[PDB]
This record gives sequence, structure tokens and C-alpha cells, in this order.
Amino acid sequence: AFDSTWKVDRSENYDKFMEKMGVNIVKRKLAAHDNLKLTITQEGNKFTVKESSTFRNIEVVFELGVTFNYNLADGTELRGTWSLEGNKLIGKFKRTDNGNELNTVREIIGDELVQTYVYEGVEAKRIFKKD
Repeated sequence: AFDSTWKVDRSENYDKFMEKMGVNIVKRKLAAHDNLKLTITQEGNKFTVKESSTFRNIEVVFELGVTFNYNLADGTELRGTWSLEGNKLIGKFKRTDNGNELNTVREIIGDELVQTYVYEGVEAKRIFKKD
């Protein structure tokens, strides 16, 4: 289901994830602590995800199974699919420029949305409370 406004409390291991992408010592500090709010709205199969932070305020409009570019706000695109396994969004993604695969799991732990991004064995969790 997912449909709600979700402000970031914490961003766990996101600095080492952005080192394995390949960034300078600016985007590691700023994009881990950018104040990201996810307003998720599903109109008819398509999820309209309004992503508002210090870097960018944009709506990611995706149907379940469509291959799209997810942009990190640095110099890094991920091409792939958020698909719904019952109540969990399984993200089958890969890099445009490296070619390397990325598994990302969106799920609610009670009253907090975890987006669990695994790149090169390195797991990063951006954790958003209901707010």
C-alpha cells in the first residue's frame, strides 16, 4: 500500500554506499543528511512519489514493473523496476555508467519506512518516520 508522507530521521551507512558509487567528500556528507521527505500517492497502479530534500524537489511517477532512471543527486543514475511483492516494494535496479546490479527493498517496520539499498555488498538504510 505505502500511501502517506514520510520525513527522514536517520541515513545508516549511506556515506560508504556513495564511496562505492564514486563521489568527492561533499556529496557523502550533504546527501546522507539532505532532509528528504517522501509523499507517496498511488492514483491507478502508478505510484507518484514526491521526493523533497535540500538537493531536489521532484515527483518520481512509476508503474509496477516499468524500467526507469532513479537519480542519486551527485553524478549516478540507476535503471530498473520497483515491483510489489504483496506489501514490500522489491527494486530490481542496475547502474547506467558502471553496469553493476543493485538490490533495493522498500518496507514499513511498524511506523518507519526503510529503503534498504545493497550496492557491491554495502547495505545503506534511509529510514523515514510517518510525518
